[PDB]
Amino acid sequence: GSAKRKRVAGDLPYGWEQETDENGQVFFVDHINKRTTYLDPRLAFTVDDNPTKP
Repeated sequence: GSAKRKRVAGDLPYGWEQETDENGQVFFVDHINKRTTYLDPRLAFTVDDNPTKP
């Protein structure tokens, strides 16, 4: 289903927020570097742990 009751599952990487635009197109925006992207950032962007890695 749409799961439109709780925004918790573990979909996007840490930092990324799931929002929707005025066209009803879903988009993701990271709040670390602060980039809004209308594409899914899980393709080649696999999270390797979550340490202080530069």
